[PDB]
Amino acid sequence: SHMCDAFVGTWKLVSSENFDDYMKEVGVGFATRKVAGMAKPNMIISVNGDVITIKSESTFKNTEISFILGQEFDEVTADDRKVKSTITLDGGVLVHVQKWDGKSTTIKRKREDDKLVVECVMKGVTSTRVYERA
Ligand SMILES: O=C(O)[C@H]1CCCC[C@H]1COc1cccc(C(F)(F)F)c1
Repeated sequence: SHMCDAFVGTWKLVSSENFDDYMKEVGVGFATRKVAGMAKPNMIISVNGDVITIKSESTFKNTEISFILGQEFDEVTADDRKVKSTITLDGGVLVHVQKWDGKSTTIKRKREDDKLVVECVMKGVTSTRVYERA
C-alpha cells in the first residue's frame, strides 16, 4: 500500500462553487466557460509504481495526465492552455502547480470523509469542486 491509495478510483463531480469566476481569472473565454461549466466530469485516478495517472472524461473534453511526484511535465489543459506542471504530496494533499505565460494556478486535491475535494486557486479567486465515488 502507498502514497496515493485513498485517491485511487473512479469519481464523479457532485458540486461546484465559483468555477466561472476561477475560469475568468485564468483567462478562459466566454464560450469555453459556458460549455466547460456545464460539464460533470468523471475523474479516474490510478497508480502504477511511481507513476500516477489522472484521467478526466466529460462531454466537453477528455484529458489525461501521467506524472511522477516532484517531476515537472508538459500538460494540455481542458481549456487548451499549454502549461508546465509539477505535482507534489504535502501532508496528504496532492498539490498541482501550473505555469504558463508568466501566470500560475494551484490545484489541491484531498480526501475529506468519502469525498475527493478539489480546490482551484488563481490569484485571490478559489473554486471548490466536490467529487464522490462513481
Ligand atoms: O474539476 C476538476 O477536477 C478541476 C481540475 C483542475 C481544473 C478545473 C477542474 C476541471 O474542469 C473541467 C471542466 C470541464 C471538463 C473537464 C474535463 F473533463 F475535460 F477534464 C474538466
